[PDB]
Amino acid sequence: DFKFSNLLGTVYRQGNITFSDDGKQLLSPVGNRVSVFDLINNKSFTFEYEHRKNIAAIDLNKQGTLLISIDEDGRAILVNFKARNVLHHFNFKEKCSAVKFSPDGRLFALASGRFLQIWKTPDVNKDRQFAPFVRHRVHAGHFQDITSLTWSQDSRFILTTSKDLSAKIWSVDSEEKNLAATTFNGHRDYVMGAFFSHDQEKIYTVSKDGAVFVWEFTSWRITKKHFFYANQAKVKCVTFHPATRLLAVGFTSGEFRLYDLPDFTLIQQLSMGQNPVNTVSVNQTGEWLAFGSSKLGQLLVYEWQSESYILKQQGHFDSTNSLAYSPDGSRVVTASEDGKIKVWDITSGFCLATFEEHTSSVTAVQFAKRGQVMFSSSLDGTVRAWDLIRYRNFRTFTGTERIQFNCLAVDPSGEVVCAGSLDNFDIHVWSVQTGQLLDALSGHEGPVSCLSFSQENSVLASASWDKTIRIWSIFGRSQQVEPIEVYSDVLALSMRPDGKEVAVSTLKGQISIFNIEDAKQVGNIDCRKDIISKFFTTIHYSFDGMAIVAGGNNNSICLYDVPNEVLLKRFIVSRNEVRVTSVQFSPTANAFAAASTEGLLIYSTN
Repeated sequence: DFKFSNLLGTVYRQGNITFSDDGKQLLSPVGNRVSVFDLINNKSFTFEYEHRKNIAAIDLNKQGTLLISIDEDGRAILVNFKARNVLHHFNFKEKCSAVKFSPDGRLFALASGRFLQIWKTPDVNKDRQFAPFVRHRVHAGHFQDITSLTWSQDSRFILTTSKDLSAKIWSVDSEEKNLAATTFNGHRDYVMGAFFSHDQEKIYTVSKDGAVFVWEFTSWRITKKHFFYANQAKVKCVTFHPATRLLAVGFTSGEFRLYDLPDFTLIQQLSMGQNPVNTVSVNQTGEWLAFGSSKLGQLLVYEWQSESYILKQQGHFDSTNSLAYSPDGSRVVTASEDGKIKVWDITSGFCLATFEEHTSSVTAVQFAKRGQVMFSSSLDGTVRAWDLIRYRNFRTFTGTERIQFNCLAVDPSGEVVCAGSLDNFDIHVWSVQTGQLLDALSGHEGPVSCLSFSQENSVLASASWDKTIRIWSIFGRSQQVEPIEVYSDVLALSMRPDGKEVAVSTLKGQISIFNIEDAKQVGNIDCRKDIISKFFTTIHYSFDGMAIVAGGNNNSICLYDVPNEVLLKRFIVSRNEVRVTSVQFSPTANAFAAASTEGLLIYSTN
């Protein structure tokens, strides 16, 4: 069946980002889920699983098989990275700032408050554990919160940094030395990073005030001191890549910097925005610098030798009204209250374009199928045709007066486009080509609020405040000149593709189906499932007319069997008001897309 697969409009929220071990993919906490970006192919996806709250910390083990993520309350989900299934939950009972697997993947380490926890794979001797990792030791030493962790390449040692202005180094395999083996004093401000150098004979400590200390064995003594002298900015994050000797630093201003150690040579000095750099990652070759800022919330992948950006996105924050799939199913396009229209590439997850001609809320968008032509309707009140190959607005249809448009229907062929208004009881009709006004469809006696064509030429259903469905043919003879009486009110109407039936969603929790030849109700579904009086405001038939997908101002999205009038699957939108305003199958119904308050949601099957 269908599973959550993409979260569009959001690339980074909070927490740490991390490259895969080969340096080719980037993981990004995207709220309470984790996204993965394929940087060499421009694909991304989002994991199905959700945390109870926002993610605070993640790590992918070296062997590329185990993903662990931790929400703000210290509730951790461990995931089979390659099969995408959840393997386990941990409760660490405390806020964790950082988690990191040991290089050999046998261990992982936690920063929970002031403590360093070490977790291990169960010994076959103790022989009766049902968890992939048991806790092996808690290490108590710091006076305040551990800030970051760094493993020693041999996996036997770890560095912690803290707000207590020290770093410490722990022996974390040999049983049992529970106490830090060396403490590193003392910076003025919080120690942000502490790193072994590639040869393991130098340690670097970096601190919020802006200091780097070099430490060598002689006991460990400070050997040199360096300073960023960045003004009105503190170190907000830092990482180090030992083999290429690269230190990447992100500041509370938009600024980030690249150095090498131990020379402390300034290689790069740039900005990413005007907001804090919350997380930084250097990929395996050193060639690629990743940055996350929360406020906006940006994600950057930067190839610094060539001064070019591999990836550069921020979060989107529109209120979406309508969404429409392109016929190939490659893209979905969304309509926004501010009046913007956006084009999204399903496979990359990114926004290809942004039109802004509409000077008022875009109420609907719909594809002429084929080709790359998309129509939009607006309160402003115009209908606009859009070319998606050249990304422009060639035609613009209006009425002989300034009337808002609320709904939109594009004859699939598409000879003609039509739109309903609140400012009258007629359906307005334009020849696409001419592209002038045609004789309206006038018989409704309430404002028309829903429109829907079939695929099989060329039945037009409409729905009105008058609480009736009418059936039209723009040019030929209708298939039902008689009205249909719904008791009511109709929030959404989807015409079955064949054109022999129609479905509507009512103000009661009813999806009801009507035969058009008989103008009588053939099926009613009582929609009762809404993890929230209760209804649906958007429905859509699948291509073969066997399924309806539905959402409304609640937290459930429902997938109904239409013949058997049952529920196939319910999708709880969010696990922490939630609204879904537009819902639609992809052309081959291999997926469906939902415009929610939690962003653009894609559910898929494979």
